[PDB]
Amino acid sequence: KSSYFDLPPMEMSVAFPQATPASTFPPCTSDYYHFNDLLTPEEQAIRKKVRECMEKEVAPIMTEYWEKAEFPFHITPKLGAMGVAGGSIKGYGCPGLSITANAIATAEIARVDASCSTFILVHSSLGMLTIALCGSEAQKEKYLPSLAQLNTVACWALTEPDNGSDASGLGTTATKVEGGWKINGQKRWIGNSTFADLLIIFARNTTTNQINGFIVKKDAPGLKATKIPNKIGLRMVQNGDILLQNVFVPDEDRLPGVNSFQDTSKVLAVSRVMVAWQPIGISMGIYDMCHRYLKERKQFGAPLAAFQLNQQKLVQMLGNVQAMFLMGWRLCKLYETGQMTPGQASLGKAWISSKARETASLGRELLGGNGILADFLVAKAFCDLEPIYTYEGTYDINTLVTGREVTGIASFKPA
Amino acid sequence: KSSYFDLPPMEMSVAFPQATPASTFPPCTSDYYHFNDLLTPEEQAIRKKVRECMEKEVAPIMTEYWEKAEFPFHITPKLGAMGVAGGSIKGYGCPGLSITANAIATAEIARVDASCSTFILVHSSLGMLTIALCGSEAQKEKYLPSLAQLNTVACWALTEPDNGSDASGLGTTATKVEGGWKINGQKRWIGNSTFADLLIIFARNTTTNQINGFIVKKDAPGLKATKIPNKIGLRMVQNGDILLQNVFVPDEDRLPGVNSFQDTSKVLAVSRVMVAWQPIGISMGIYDMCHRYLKERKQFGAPLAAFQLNQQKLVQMLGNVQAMFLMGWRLCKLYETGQMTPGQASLGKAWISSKARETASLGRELLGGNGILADFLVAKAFCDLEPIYTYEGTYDINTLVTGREVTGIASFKPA
Amino acid sequence: KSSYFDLPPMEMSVAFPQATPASTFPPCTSDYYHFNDLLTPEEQAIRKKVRECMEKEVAPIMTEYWEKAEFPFHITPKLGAMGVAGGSIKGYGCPGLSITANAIATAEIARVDASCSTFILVHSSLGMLTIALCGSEAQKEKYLPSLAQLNTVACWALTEPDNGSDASGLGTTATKVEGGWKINGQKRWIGNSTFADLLIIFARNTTTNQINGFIVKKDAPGLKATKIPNKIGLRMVQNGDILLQNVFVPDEDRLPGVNSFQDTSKVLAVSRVMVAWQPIGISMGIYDMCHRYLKERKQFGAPLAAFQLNQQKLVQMLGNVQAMFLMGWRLCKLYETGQMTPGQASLGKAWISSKARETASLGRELLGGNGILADFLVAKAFCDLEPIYTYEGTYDINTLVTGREVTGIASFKPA
Amino acid sequence: KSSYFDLPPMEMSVAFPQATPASTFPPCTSDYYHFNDLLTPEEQAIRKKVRECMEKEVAPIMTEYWEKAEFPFHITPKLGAMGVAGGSIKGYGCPGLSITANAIATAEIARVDASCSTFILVHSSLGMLTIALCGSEAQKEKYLPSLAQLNTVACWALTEPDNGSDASGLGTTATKVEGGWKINGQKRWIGNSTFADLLIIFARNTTTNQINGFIVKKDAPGLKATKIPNKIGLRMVQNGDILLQNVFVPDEDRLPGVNSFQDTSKVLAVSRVMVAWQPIGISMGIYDMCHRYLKERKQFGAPLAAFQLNQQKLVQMLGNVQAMFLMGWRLCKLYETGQMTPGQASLGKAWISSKARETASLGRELLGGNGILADFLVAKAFCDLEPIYTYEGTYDINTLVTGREVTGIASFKPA
Ligand SMILES: Cc1cc2nc3c(=O)[nH]c(=O)nc-3n(C[C@H](O)[C@H](O)[C@H](O)COP(=O)(O)OP(=O)(O)OC[C@H]3O[C@@H](n4cnc5c(N)ncnc54)[C@H](O)[C@@H]3O)c2cc1C
Ligand SMILES: Cc1cc2nc3c(=O)[nH]c(=O)nc-3n(C[C@H](O)[C@H](O)[C@H](O)COP(=O)(O)OP(=O)(O)OC[C@H]3O[C@@H](n4cnc5c(N)ncnc54)[C@H](O)[C@@H]3O)c2cc1C
Ligand SMILES: Cc1cc2nc3c(=O)[nH]c(=O)nc-3n(C[C@H](O)[C@H](O)[C@H](O)COP(=O)(O)OP(=O)(O)OC[C@H]3O[C@@H](n4cnc5c(N)ncnc54)[C@H](O)[C@@H]3O)c2cc1C
Ligand SMILES: Cc1cc2nc3c(=O)[nH]c(=O)nc-3n(C[C@H](O)[C@H](O)[C@H](O)COP(=O)(O)OP(=O)(O)OC[C@H]3O[C@@H](n4cnc5c(N)ncnc54)[C@H](O)[C@@H]3O)c2cc1C
Repeated sequence: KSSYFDLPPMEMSVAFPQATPASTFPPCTSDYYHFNDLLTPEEQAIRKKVRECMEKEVAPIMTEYWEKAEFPFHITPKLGAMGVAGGSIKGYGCPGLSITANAIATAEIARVDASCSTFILVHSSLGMLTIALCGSEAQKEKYLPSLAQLNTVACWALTEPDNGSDASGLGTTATKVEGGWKINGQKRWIGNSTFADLLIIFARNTTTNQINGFIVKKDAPGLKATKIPNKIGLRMVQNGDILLQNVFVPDEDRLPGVNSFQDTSKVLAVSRVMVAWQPIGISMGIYDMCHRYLKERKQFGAPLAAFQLNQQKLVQMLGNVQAMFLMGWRLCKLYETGQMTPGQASLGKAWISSKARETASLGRELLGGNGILADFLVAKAFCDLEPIYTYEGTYDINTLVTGREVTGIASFKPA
Repeated sequence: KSSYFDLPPMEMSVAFPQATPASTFPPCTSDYYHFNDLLTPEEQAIRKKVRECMEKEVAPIMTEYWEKAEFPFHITPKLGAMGVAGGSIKGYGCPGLSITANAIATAEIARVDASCSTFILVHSSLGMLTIALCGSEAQKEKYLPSLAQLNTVACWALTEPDNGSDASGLGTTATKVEGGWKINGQKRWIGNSTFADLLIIFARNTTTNQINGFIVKKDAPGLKATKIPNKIGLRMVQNGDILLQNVFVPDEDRLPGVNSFQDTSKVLAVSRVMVAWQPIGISMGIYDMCHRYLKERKQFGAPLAAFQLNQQKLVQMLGNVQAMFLMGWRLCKLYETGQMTPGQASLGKAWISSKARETASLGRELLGGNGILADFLVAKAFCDLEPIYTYEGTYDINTLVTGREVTGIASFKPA
Repeated sequence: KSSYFDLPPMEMSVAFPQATPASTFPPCTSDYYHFNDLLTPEEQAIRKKVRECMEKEVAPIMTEYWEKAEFPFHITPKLGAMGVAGGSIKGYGCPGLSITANAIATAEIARVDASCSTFILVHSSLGMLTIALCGSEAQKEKYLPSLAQLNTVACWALTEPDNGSDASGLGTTATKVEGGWKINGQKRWIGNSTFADLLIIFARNTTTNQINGFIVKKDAPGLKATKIPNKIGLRMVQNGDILLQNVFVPDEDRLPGVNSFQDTSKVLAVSRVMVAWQPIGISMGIYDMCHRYLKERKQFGAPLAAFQLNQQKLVQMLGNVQAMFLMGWRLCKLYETGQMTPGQASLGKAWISSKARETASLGRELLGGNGILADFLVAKAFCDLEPIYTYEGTYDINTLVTGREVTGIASFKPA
Repeated sequence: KSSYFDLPPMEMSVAFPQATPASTFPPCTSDYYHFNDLLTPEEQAIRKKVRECMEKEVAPIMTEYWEKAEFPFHITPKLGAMGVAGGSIKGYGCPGLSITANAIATAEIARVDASCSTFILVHSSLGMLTIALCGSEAQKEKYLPSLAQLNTVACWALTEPDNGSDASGLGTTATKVEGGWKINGQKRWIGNSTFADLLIIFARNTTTNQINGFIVKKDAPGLKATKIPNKIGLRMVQNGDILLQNVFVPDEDRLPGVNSFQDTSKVLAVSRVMVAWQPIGISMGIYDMCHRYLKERKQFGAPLAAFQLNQQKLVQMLGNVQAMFLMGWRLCKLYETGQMTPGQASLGKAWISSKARETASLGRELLGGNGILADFLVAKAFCDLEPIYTYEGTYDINTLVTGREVTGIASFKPA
C-alpha cells in the first residue's frame, strides 16, 4: 500500500535501456557449424519459414501469455498455415514432409517458445501420428485432414497418477459393451486435454487384459479434463487432469493398431526423435539471446562478452549446441534408413536434453538478474527445459531403455 | 472452449492421491549430521521456534501467493512476533541474537519459503544493519524500534540498470542543497521497494565524488517505485524499478558512516553470510520434500526410494546439504571471532550457492512430473535458487573477490 | 638410437626454471578457513610434527619411488617415530591418540604422499584396529606394540578375484583342523601383503558358513603373495595377489571377535572415516601446489594467477577443500560422541572422494604440461585419488550403504 | 623382504580369470549410430586396416611398453606399412588420404594406444605437413618420401619453458650467418625429439623479428635432446627438452613458407582437427572395453552390466561417443568444404576433449579396482587423455580462440 503500488510495470525501454528483450527476437548466431549444409532445399525453406513466423507472430506476445499460464488460441490458425501440423504423415490432408523437415520445424518453434512446440508436438507427433500408424483407413481420412489444418486439436492420454514412468501397467480400463467400449479411469498431465477435440486415450481392454487406444471426443458424457495449475515451465501448455466415467467410444473409434503396450512403445520411439529436437531448438535460442545480450550489455566499461568467464560459458553453450544438433540430425537419418532401434531414440532424447539442461544453466547465469525474467527468453527457456527433461520418458527411464538394449539386461524393476 | 475448460483445478488429494503436497510440510530428515550439536541452547530454541511458525502459517498459503506473484501481507505480523527481524543488532529495540542464531533462522525460513527469507533479509540484514553501523545514534533510536517489530518495512537500493556487478561505478547522483540533498537517478531490483516505509538509497555525493547513503521515505515527491513482473523465481518478493527525480532528503536522513564505497563493502560482507544461509535452508527443504515423496510414491510396485538411480541422487543431495551447513556454520564462527575476511565471506556464498544449484537440480528431477509443480515445493525452490545464485554478487563476482584476496591479483577488469 | 638418446634427463632447474618442483614442498595456503581453531593443542602439535617430517623426509624422494613403483623401506622407521601407527588404540604399546588426531596426521601424510598414507592406513586403521576391536587380550599384547613401532608390518585381506564390492560372499575357505585351521583361496589387491609380517585373512569358516578372521604369518607354508604391476595410482604401495594353499593357522591366531561379516562390517565403518581424510589431505596438497605454481609461472606477461579462468579453477578447488575438511571434521566428532552410523561414515567417504576427484581434475589442467609430471605433485596426486575413490568401498557401494540407511530399503541386488 | 617378494607377478588368467584384459582387444560396440554410413568406401577400408593392425600388433605389447615408458621401435615398420604416416599430403611418396580418411585413422590408432597415435600425429600432421604446406618442392621431394615410410622420423618444436600457451612470443632465435642460420635457445615437450631424424624448429628470425621455421637434423653440432621422465600419460611417447646452442642450419633447410607466427598458426588449425579425433578414438576404446568388462565380470550373482548405476554410466559414455564422433566428423567436412575457421577447429578440439575427460572418468570407475591397471586399457587411456586435453592448445586457450572469433573481442591478455 503506497501511492505507486498499483502502478503499471515500468516499460522495458526505460527500465533496462542497455539490452533488447525477446519481443524483438535475437538473430541466429548459434548455427556455428553451418547446418544448412545438412538440409535439403525444402528443409531450408521450412526452417526460415517457421522461424520468421515465430519471431513475428509469437515472440512479441509470448511473455504475457507464459506469465498468466494462458494459451494463445488466436495463434492457432497461423500455426496451421505454417503447414507444420501433421509432420511427416503422407496423404490424408497432411503435408508429407521428411522426418528431418519436421524435426527442424520442431526446433524452430521451440527456439522461440517451447509451449507452442509442446502444443504442436503432442497434437501432431503423438496425437496425429498414433492415428496414422494405428488407425483405420476410415479413421485416418475422417480425422487427419482437419487435425492437419489445426481446425481440430488432438491430445494423447497415457500417463496416470498411479502410472507415469511405469506406463505398461496403466489402470484405465476399457470394457467391451454392446456397440462399442466403455472407458473408466483417470489420466494426468495430458497437454491440450482441456480443449482438445480428439483425445487418444490409452485404456486396458478388459477382455484381453492388454492396452488398447481409443479416440474420445470433446464433451463426451462422463469426461472431465481440468487444468493443472502452478507449473514452473511450459506455462502456455494446458495440462489436464482427466476423469473418465463410463465414457462411451463406439467400435469405429477404437484404434485397431493398438493391441498391447508394444504398439504404444512403437509410437513413443518415433515420438522421442521429435522430442529430442525441442531441447535443440531451445538451446539454439538461449545462445542467440545470450550472444546478443552479452554484446549489448556493458559492465566495468566493456561488453560482457569481453570477460573470460563469460566467453568460456558462451563457447561451452555453443559447443553443446553444435553437438546436440548433429546428434538429433543423425537420429532423423537413422529413422529414415529404417534401421532405428528404440535404444537409439532413447539415447538421443536422454543425451540431448541433459546437455540442454547444462546449456540453460550457463545461459541463465550469463544474463545476471535479467536471466530470471521471462521478458529476456532465457528464464522462460530455463524453466521450460525441466518438464521436457521429464516427459516422453525421464532421463533415467530413457537411459535404462538404452542400457537394457545395449547390455541385453532389463534394469527397470526393483531388487 | 469446452464444457469443462472453465472448471476449477482438481483437488490435489484427488488429483494425485499418492504423495502429500507441501501445504503439509515434510519432517526434517535432511539434518543427517545431528547439527543441533553445533548450536547453543538458545540457538536451538530459535531454530525450533521459526520452523514451527513457518510450517503452520506460511506453508499452507505459499503456493497460491507465489503463483500469483503477490506478497502475503497478512503474514508479516506473525513474522514480527518471531523476534528474528533486527538480527544481531544489540539494543535499539532489536533482539540481539548471536550471528549463528540469525543464520539458522534465515535457513529455517528459507527451508519453507525463500521469498519470505529474502524479504526479511534485505529488510533486516541490509536495511536495519546499515542503520546500525553507518547510522548516527539518532537514526538508530528513531527507525530501529519500529523496523524490528516489522511495524515498518525497509529496502536497500544499490543496483541500477547500468551498474549491477560494477556497483562501484554507481550513476545515481546526490547534489547538496540547503537543509539536505536532492537525489537524481534510477534504481533496479530493489526488494520491498514498492511498499517499504524506508528506502536506503545509495547515491554519488557530487561534492566528494564518492558514494553515500540516504534514508528516503515512502511517498516522497519525485520518487516512483514500480513492480518488476515476469520473474521465474522469488515470486512473492516485490522487486522494483525506482525513479528518483529531485527527491529531497534532509541532513538527518543522510548516513554519516558511508563516505565511500568502502563502507558499503563492509556491510555487504556481513550480509553475504546471511545470504549464504538461504541456499542451505532451501536445500534442506528440498531434501526433506524428496525424502518423503520418494517414500510415498510407488512405481513398478515399489517406492521410488527403492531404485538405485533415485537413492544415488538422494544421497548426493544429503552429502551436499551436510557440507553446505558446515560451510555456513564455520563462516558464522569466523565472523563471531572477528577474523572474517571478505574473500572468506565470498567463498562461502559462492560455494554453498553453487552446491545448492546442483542439489535443487537433482531434487527437481527426482519428483518427475510433479517436480515442476509449485505445490510440491522443490519446483518453487529450484526457481528461487536462480536469483539467490545471482544477487549479493554473482557466483563469478564472488569467486573473483576470493581470487583477488588469495592471489593478490585483481582480475575483475578486461584486457 | 641417437647421440643424445641415452643421456640422462635434464635437471629440473634447467628444464623448467620458472617453477619449483614438489621436492621443495609448497607452503600450506589451502587452510583458508583457519582449521586449528577446530583442533586441540595436542591435535595441532601432531599435524605440525607430521607435516615437518613428510616435507623433509618424503617430498625430496617420492618422485623416484612413485615412478619405479617401489616402496621406500628406509622410510618406515621415520614413520614409526611420528607416533602415528596404532591410531586411537588405548594401551598395548599404542599412542592412544584422539580420533581427530589420527585423522589429521592421515591428511598430512596424504598431503605429501598418498601411497605413504595408504601404507599406514591399511596397517593401522584396518590391520591394527582389527586386532584391537576383534582380537583377544592375549594377541593384542603379543602383536600390537611391535605394529605401533612399525618393527612389524600388517595388512588386511578381504577382497577376492570374485568378491570385491560383494565382500560378504567371499569364497576363501577356512577348514577347522586339529589345533587350528587351514586356509584355501585367493585374495587380490592387499596393500603391504608382499612384505607384511601379519596378514589378517578373512575366510569362510566351513563349520558355521560365516566369515572369520585369521592372523596369518609371513612365509607360512602354502602362502605366496606377488606384486600387482601396471598400477596408475598409489604406485608406491605394494598391492598383492595372495595365494593361500592349505595355510595352517593355529587356534591362538584366530580372531575370536569375528564371527560373521557383521564384525568386519563394524570395522569398515571406523576405517572409512580415516580413508575420508585421505582425499582431504591430497586436495590440500594439490591446492598448495597450484597456488605456488600459478604465482611462479608466467604467461602472456603475467603470473598464471592473474587470469580469470585460472583464478576461478583455483577458488573452486579452495571452496571444495574447506568443505571436505569440515565434512571429515564433523564425521570425527560423530565417531567421538558414539553417535556415528555406518551410513554417516559412508556418506563422508563417498562425498569427500567425489569432491577430491573434481579438485584434482581442476588442479591437473591448471598446470598445463607440468600437470602430468610426477615432479610437480598434481599428476601423482591426481592418479592416486583414483584407487582411493574405488577402495574402502566404491563411491556407488558407499552411496547405497547411506542409501539403504536413510530410505530403509536395500538397493544392492539386481532387478 | 619375503620368500615371495622377488617373484614375478601372477599371470592375469590366474590373477583375475573373470575378465579378458586389453591384450586381447574388445570388439567395437561404441559404434552405436552406425558410423560407416558417414564414411566413403575408401574411408571404411582404411578404418578396417588400421583397427586390425592395432589389435594384432600393438594391443598384445602395449602394456609392458607404456609401463616402462619406452617406445616400441620394432613396431615402426608396421605403422609405416599401414599407410597412415603422410596423412592427406598428396604426392612426394605419401598416401594422399582424404581428411576424414586421416581422421578415422587417427581415431583407430588412438582407440588401441594413444601414444602410438600421438607419435604418428606429431610426425605426420605436424612434421610432414609443415614441409608440405611451407616447404620448397626441393625439400618436399627430399624429405617426405622417407618420412611417409617411417624410415625417418620427424618432430615439431614450438613450445619452450617460457612459452607454452603464449607461443606467439617464443624466444628461440635464428641469426643470419654466412651460408645459413645459427639457431639458439631451448625447447620443451617435443615428441619424438630424442630419436627424430628431422627436427622442425621454430625460431625468431633476428633480422625481421618474426617467427621462422628450420629443418634441423639429428646429431647436429650443438643439439641435445633428452627425455622428460615421470609422465603419467602418453608414457610411450618420447617427449624432449631440446637444447640448441649455435646449431647451424643451411639456407636450403629454411622453410620459405614460414615468415611469421600466422603461418604456424595456420598449420595448427589443420592439425587441430586431427587431434580432435584422438579423444574420439580413445573414448570408443574405453567404451568398448567397459562394455565387455561389465558383461563378463559378475558380482552379487549378476553381470556388472545388470545394475542401474552401472548401466547409467555406460549409457552416458555411449551418448558422449556418438556426439563426439558426429562432432569430429562434421569438423572434417567443414575443412574439406574449405570453410573451416580457427574458432571451429578450436571448438571441436576443446569440446570433444572435455567430453572425453568425462567419459574416461566414468569408464575408469566402472571397472573398479582393475580400472587403475594398464592391462585393462581404461587406466592407460584415462591417463593418456590428460596431456591430450592440454597439448595442441589447452581447453582454456582453445575455448578463448572460439570466444574471440564469435564475440569479436580477444580475452587472452590480462588486466
Ligand atoms: C509438461 C508435461 C506434459 C506431459 N504430457 C503428457 C501427455 O501429453 N501425455 C501423456 O501420456 N503424458 C504426459 N506427461 C506425463 C509424463 O510423461 C510424465 O511426467 C513422465 O513420463 C512420468 O513421470 P512421473 O511424473 O510419473 O514421475 P515418476 O515416474 O514417479 O518418476 C519420478 C522419478 O523416479 C525415477 N524412476 C522411475 N522409475 C524408475 C526406475 N525404474 N529406475 C530408476 N528410476 C526411476 C524417474 O526417473 C523420475 O526421476 C506429461 C508430463 C509433463 C511434465
Ligand atoms: C530476485 C532479485 C533480487 C534482487 N534484489 C536486489 C536488492 O535488494 N538490492 C540490490 O541492490 N540489488 C538486487 N538485485 C540485483 C542483483 O544484485 C544483480 O542482479 C547482481 O548483483 C548484478 O548483476 P546484473 O543483474 O547487473 O547483471 P550483470 O552485472 O550484467 O552480470 C551479468 C553476467 O556477467 C558476469 N560478470 C559481470 N561482471 C563480470 C566480470 N568483471 N568478470 C566476469 N564476469 C562478469 C556475471 O557473473 C553475470 O553472469 C536483485 C536481483 C534479483 C534477480
Ligand atoms: C589401490 C587399492 C588398494 C586396495 N587395498 C585393499 C586392501 O588392502 N584390502 C582389501 O581387502 N581390498 C583392497 N582393495 C580392493 C578394493 O577394496 C576393491 O577394489 C573394492 O572394494 C571392490 O571393487 P572391485 O575391484 O572388486 O570392483 P567391482 O566390485 O567389480 O565393481 C566394479 C564397478 O561396479 C560397481 N558396482 C559394484 N556393485 C554394484 C552394485 N551392487 N550396484 C551398482 N554398482 C555396483 C562399482 O561401483 C564399481 O564402479 C584395494 C583396491 C585398490 C584399487
Ligand atoms: C604429452 C605432451 C606432448 C607435447 N608435445 C609437443 C610437441 O610435440 N610440440 C610442441 O611444440 N609442444 C608440445 N607440447 C606442449 C604443449 O603444446 C603445451 O603444454 C601447451 O601448449 C600448454 O603449454 P604449458 O604446458 O606451458 O601450459 P601453460 O601455458 O603453463 O598454461 C597453464 C595453465 O594456464 C592456463 N592459461 C594459459 N594462458 C591463459 C590465458 N591467456 N587465459 C586463461 N588461461 C590461461 C592454461 O589453460 C593452463 O591451464 C606437448 C605437451 C604435452 C603434455
